[PDB]
Amino acid sequence: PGLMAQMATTAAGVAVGSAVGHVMGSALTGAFSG
Amino acid sequence: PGLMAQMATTAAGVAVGSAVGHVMGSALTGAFSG
Amino acid sequence: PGLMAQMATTAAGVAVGSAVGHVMGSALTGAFSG
Amino acid sequence: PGLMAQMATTAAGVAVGSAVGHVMGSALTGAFSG
Amino acid sequence: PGLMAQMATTAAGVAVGSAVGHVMGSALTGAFSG
Amino acid sequence: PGLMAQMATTAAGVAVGSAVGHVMGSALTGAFSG
Repeated sequence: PGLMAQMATTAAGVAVGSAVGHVMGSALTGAFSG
Repeated sequence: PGLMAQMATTAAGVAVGSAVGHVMGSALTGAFSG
Repeated sequence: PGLMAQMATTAAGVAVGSAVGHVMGSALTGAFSG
Repeated sequence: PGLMAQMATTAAGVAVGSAVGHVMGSALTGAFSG
Repeated sequence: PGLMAQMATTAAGVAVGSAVGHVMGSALTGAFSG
Repeated sequence: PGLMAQMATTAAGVAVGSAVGHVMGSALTGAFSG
C-alpha cells in the first residue's frame, strides 16, 4: 500500500480565520486501546 | 491500494471565517478499541 | 484500489462564514470498535 | 452594538462530508475598496 | 461595540471530512484597498 | 470597542479531516493597500 493511515482526531474550540470574542475548548481522545 | 485511510474525526465549537461573540466546544473520541 | 477510505466524522456547533452571537457544541464519536 | 460584522465570503470547489472523485475551485474576492 | 469585524474570506479547493481523489484550488483576495 | 478586526483571509487547497489523494493550492492576497 502506498499510504496506510489510521487517524483519530479530536478538535474543540478551534477558530480559523475568525474574529472571536472568547473561545473555550475541551477535548479528550482514547485511541488504539488494547 | 494507493491510499487506505481509516479516520475518526470529532470537531466541536469550530469557527471558520466567522465573527463569533463566544465559542464553546466539548469533544470526545474513542477509536480503534480492541 | 486508488483510494480506500473509511471515515467517521462528527461535527457539532460549527460556524462557517457566519455571524453568530453564541455557539455551543458537543460531539462524541465511537468508531472501529472491535 | 453587541456584534457588528461586515463579511464578504467566497467559496469555490468545497466538499463537506462528501465522496468526490475530483474537485476544482477558483475563487476571487474584492471587498472594502475605497 | 462588543465586537466589530470586517472580514473578507476566500476559500478554494477545500475538503472537510471528505474522501477526495484530487483537489485543485486557486484563490485571490483584494481587500481594504485605499 | 471590545474587539475591532479587519481580516482578509485566503485559503486554497485546504484539506481538513479528509482522505485526499492529491491536493493542489494557489493563493494570493492583496490587502490594506494605500
